[PDB]
Amino acid sequence: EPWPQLYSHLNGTNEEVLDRMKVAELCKGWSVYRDASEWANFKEMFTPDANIWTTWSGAQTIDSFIQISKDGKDKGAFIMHRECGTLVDLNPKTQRAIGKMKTTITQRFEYEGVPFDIDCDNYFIFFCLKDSNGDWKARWYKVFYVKDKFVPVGVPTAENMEKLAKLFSKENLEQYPWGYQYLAVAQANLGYPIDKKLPTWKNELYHTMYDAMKEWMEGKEIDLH
Amino acid sequence: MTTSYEPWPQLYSHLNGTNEEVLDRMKVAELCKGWSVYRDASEWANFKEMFTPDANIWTTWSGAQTIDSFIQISKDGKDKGAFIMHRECGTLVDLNPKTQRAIGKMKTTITQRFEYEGVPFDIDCDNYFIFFCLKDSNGDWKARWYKVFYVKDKFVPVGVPTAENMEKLAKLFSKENLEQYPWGYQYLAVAQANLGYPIDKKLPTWKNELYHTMYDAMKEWMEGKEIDLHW
Amino acid sequence: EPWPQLYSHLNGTNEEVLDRMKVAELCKGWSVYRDASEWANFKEMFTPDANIWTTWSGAQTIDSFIQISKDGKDKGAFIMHRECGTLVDLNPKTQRAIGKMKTTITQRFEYEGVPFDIDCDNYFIFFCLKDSNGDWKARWYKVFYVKDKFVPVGVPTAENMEKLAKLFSKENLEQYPWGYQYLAVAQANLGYPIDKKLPTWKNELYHTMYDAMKEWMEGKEIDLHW
Ligand SMILES: [K+]
Repeated sequence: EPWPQLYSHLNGTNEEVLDRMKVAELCKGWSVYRDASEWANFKEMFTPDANIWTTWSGAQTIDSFIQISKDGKDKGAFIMHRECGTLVDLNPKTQRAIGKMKTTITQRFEYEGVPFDIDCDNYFIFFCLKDSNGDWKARWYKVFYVKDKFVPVGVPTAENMEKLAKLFSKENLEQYPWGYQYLAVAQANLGYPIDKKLPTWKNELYHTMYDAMKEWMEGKEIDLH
Repeated sequence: MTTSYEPWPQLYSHLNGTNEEVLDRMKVAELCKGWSVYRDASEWANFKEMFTPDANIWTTWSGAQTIDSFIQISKDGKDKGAFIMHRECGTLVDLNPKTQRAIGKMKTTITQRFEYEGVPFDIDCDNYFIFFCLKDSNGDWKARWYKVFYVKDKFVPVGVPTAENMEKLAKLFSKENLEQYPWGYQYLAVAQANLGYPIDKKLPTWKNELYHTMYDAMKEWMEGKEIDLHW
Repeated sequence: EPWPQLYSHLNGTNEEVLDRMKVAELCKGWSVYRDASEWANFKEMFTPDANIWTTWSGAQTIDSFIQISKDGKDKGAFIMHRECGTLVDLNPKTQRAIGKMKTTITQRFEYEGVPFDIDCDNYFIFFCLKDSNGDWKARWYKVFYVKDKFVPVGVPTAENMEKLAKLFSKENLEQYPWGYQYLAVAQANLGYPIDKKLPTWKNELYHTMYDAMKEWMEGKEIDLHW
């Protein structure tokens, strides 16, 4: 049982419901605003000093992230996020919340003229707090990478099959944590360095992640670097 | 009674309404999403808070269960290699404030990861999770019953396809083995049987007669009646 | 930056949050009710005079959209939607809202005895307003089509790859805007005319669409009949 301490997460008073609604909206802002490059909308999700971790970015502040994202546009980074289940753990005494947003990362790549997707199921974790004005903001963001897969875009062909089986060979896959191996191979081939100390549902960092989430709910200071 | 022409001709509170109705629909919607967020993550305390103490659940591989028996057989399934996840993909609520009854309609994809002869693959099943909700003595929304419409089914390659893997998977997903099961969850049932689970072949789809049975119970629930999904 | 002017979209007053919740529910009604043929539930999403656009129907009234959707059932149209991220831009001064609902359109097809899905990721845009009873209603609906893919249903086979390559040729795909090419091909083969003038994330109509969205938020009249 990774979450034995229960906070406000179902039912509750109207204020608690509304706070959980507002934090869920904040989290979904990643799927809605980042995919569409609605950058003012996106930046409103975060504290001014917020820190983000991604596969290809590693660690970033929020405008570090915004502009390395905008530069992802021209050298062919095409990433989308299907939101598929969002709920919130809320501590009204500390005004702290954890947003748990399940997503599929779907990234569209091209290898030797063949288009394909990599699809990675995961949990985005948003560490949120009310700022001095009563507005929820995300101070930290990190991802549990759960499972991933290769996805053809066109009808398969034996030609394309054997060209792609070369890049997604085992030897290239195992050098990355089980959970985001296909994503890592594909993004490496695009030329990004991979942050390989990212949490999955198989490795050490799982527990590190949940520990941070628990300390966050209790009102404590954390550091996700 | 239910037709495919219009299965839901009587409208309840499902959009707009009073602030109190909106909040009740929000709370029921959250409860439903608890399945995808909490069950996948084995957050069992959070999960159990979704249900009445006596709640009844149906799945393909478990058949009928209580919430307690379902929790137990679930936690044991992850050592038997069961790796099921749920993508939530559209949840709304029908609310009857006169009976304080609600129906949560939660679209999902069941996505289960399997292995066959060293070949990993997913089965993805699009469906409607139906939560039959009521308010308990503390005024909290709780799911008394849960059951699924299994709509459509597909095999999903995890790695790049290979001819070797193509025809070694063809042996398992033969029409012979597929058509033992209702259209809607055939691939899912073949794969879970290969895992050794007994399949409940009596579950609603969008093509069998249990479709009507399901909608009929949903209607009776909205009207405040007692139902029994063991049938 | 496509959305430079900010309206109510996060936090705000309790009334603003509740209005954004009501608009989000309205948008999700497309995936929950249309898929399940809950037509009376679906109809309550729209103003009486609402207009809708899809690839396979083009411009429709809500009443005519419902009728041709019913007619699609025995023409073999089996369309579903996976909702995958919905937020709302709200202007409380005009009581106007834009519902942005990400989805995957997932449509089941058959070609030469082989079944398959087309999956198309997109943004459903609901142009909503509070009506004179204070109910949120959509007056306009149109879609940004972002990207699509072929999806095998069964275990792949050399024969079925062979057969399907005939339908999803590059010559057949190139007739349609990048964003919904596989979807347009498969729906054309179902017998429908395709509306080739829908917004994508690659064509000029993208800007036309966002222009209308901004004018809608300001309380102005728009017309999406292009
Ligand atoms: K969703």
